[PDB]
Amino acid sequence: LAFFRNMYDKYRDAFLSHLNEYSLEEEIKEHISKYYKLLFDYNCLGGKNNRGILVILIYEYVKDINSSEWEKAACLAWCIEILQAAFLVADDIMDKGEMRRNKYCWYLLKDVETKNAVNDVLLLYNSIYKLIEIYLRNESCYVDVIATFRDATLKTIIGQHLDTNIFSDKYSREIDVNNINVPEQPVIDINMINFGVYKNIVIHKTAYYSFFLPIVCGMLLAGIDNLIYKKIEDISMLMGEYFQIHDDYLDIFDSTKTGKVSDIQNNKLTWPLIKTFELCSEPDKIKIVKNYGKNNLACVKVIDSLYEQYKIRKHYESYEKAQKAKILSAINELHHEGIEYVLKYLLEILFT
Amino acid sequence: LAFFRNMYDKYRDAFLSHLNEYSLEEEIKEHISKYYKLLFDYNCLGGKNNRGILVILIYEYVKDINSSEWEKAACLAWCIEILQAAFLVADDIMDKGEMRRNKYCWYLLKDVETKNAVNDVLLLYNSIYKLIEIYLRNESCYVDVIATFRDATLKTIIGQHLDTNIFSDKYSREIDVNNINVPEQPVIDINMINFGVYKNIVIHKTAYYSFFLPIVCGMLLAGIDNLIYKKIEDISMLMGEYFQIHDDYLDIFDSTKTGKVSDIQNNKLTWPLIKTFELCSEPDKIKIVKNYGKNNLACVKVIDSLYEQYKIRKHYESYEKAQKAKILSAINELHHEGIEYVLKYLLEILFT
Ligand SMILES: CCCCCCCCCCOc1cc(O)cc(COc2cc(Cl)c(S(N)(=O)=O)cc2C(=O)O)c1
Ligand SMILES: CCCCCCCCCCOc1cc(O)cc(COc2cc(Cl)c(S(N)(=O)=O)cc2C(=O)O)c1
Repeated sequence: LAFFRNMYDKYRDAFLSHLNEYSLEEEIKEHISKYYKLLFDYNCLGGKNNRGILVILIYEYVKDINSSEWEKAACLAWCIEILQAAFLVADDIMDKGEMRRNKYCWYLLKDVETKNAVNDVLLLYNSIYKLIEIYLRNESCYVDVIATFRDATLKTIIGQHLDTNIFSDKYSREIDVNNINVPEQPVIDINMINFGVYKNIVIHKTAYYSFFLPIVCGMLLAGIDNLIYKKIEDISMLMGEYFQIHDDYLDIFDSTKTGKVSDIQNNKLTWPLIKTFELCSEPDKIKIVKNYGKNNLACVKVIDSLYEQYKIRKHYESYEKAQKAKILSAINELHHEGIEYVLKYLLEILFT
Repeated sequence: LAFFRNMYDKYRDAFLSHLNEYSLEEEIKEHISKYYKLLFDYNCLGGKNNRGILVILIYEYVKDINSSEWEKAACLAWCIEILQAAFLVADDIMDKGEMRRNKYCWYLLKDVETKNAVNDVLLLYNSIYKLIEIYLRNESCYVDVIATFRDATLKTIIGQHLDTNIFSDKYSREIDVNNINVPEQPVIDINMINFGVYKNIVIHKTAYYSFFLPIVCGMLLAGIDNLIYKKIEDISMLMGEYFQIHDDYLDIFDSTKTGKVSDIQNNKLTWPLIKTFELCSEPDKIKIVKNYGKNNLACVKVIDSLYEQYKIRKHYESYEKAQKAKILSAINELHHEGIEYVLKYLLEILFT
């Protein structure tokens, strides 16, 4: 079952040995494999592996499975860990990040820098489909597996776009393709602070690839199309909202435990923000507008101090409990003991 | 035939309405479509469309074509034009470009910056595979087409990696995962200034997606695996070299015609550099090492002086004629009239 962590070496080396079939001077090949080995190890290891665990479990509890068929599923499982590694490198470039899984972000290393990092997220991304071909080309589900990766990816790209631009000038007129020189001054848009817009962003940014895709993958590989998928997809949207709100909470509340340091500085629409904005006073809205989305520690400190004043922790647990219950309620209306066993177990182990 | 200029709006709108049926608010939906309309139009238009045209021609000259079949072939043609959109957004980030196709580089605009640009190369790259599916799900060549796009993209990712790092320290060691502070100053490595290495870089960075892929897509659609594909691969390699070397020679010899600003400044391994290193005395080798790769006006003027002095235009004319001959010679060993003509057309229209 969770031996999964051991087959990592063979899926990474399967792809490295494909690179090594290229017509290149033997000296270049040694430099190529040395660089890309560190690219895969540095950025795929060190996670909780929840999304990969999720595939292996759904595969087993939809359900007698020989060792040849566990190889195909462990490949899907690592393909989703690779997929998150490629999201991490991109996010850390995009969000001017500093620390990830308690190491320097990949793009900050002066031996790689941005130029290499941008090129590396596309290598990692494409390595997924190569692994999928190498291990599943002859399955009946091959075309649908790669269509689920492609479509889940598209959705989280759109979700990443919204997360980055929800507050920007071009969403409050016309993109000026002649301005390379007046850098927009980031500012909140009070008209966008609400949960309708939050769920739109976070469903797309989190729920499809962290939950819909690993489940649907585990089920396409087992043999299932059926009207159960749409019920799985609704639970997914609930677990994605529930996971992202927890992630927003962690951003402001310990880097040693989370492994990261940024949402106020980066002018993001977050749960702590929409919470504060509905309960605070009219003076307090003016301070939020004035200080949100700057790099001043003084401006961040103002926003953090407001989050304590209004005790947003207490509100979080209120949300967490009510939502945990809404997910369990949604799992039980699914009518499938095996998959219901995986989702409940996952719901317990999501943050550990 | 070359009417495929007219079909752009429908393949672009095809992808845009895939996004437009996402579960998002109505106001959010229209912001997305306004931004991604400009994304496609800014970066797929304004080029010469040599790769797109090559697909349409090869398809027609391997053969009797109905309207439905043209709608598929012109999809593959814009897919490769979108592919080259993604390759620019990315090449211009990594090389800090200023002008691409007589406009500002996409990442340089203040409404997009680097954070949106990185996210946009993944959207453009992935939109290709949505388009191929919409129009080719039910064709027998469908899987062969998606795999050709994938293995081509992988090779140019590797070539672009070598092009970026052949002169850096890690290619002369190991990567310091502790260094985020001491930046690497760009320098020349004389062990890498040879045509063996350059052919490795250029073939991967250019030959596969610029030639092999658009030709293979044409043939696959036409129904042909066969040993002719191996012959197309070596032609492709001779034409990739030919085309990059011409590009190199234009970098020193006007943004009116080329549409872009920089190889000396940017420490690039180019054919002028390699040739000049063969012909020159070793006191001039020392000048090169001292002046190449410096963001300094005196320094590129010294390297320019050296290209003029060792008569680089005269040697480019020689190379160009001998290489053109060897490509025509390979073309004739094809033993297929329709492709031979297209490759003769292409070899004449390459710079126009
Ligand atoms: C294949 C990439 C194609 C281009 C994609 C560009 C957009 C990528 C967007 C990824 O978006 C994210 C948004 C977020 O709010 C957070 C994250 C990161 O979430 C994490 C979640 C988990 Cl469970 C874990 S883990 N592996 O330590 O257990 C890690 C991350 C993480 O950032 O490391 C990514
Ligand atoms: C799907 C992208 C995944 C990440 C890829 C990162 C690396 C992208 C590398 C693209 O590599 C190139 C290498 C080169 O030496 C040159 C180029 C561009 O060359 C051009 C040649 C021509 Cl004829 C033309 S055009 N369409 O304007 O008539 C354009 C390009 C081009 O710059 O667009 C791209």
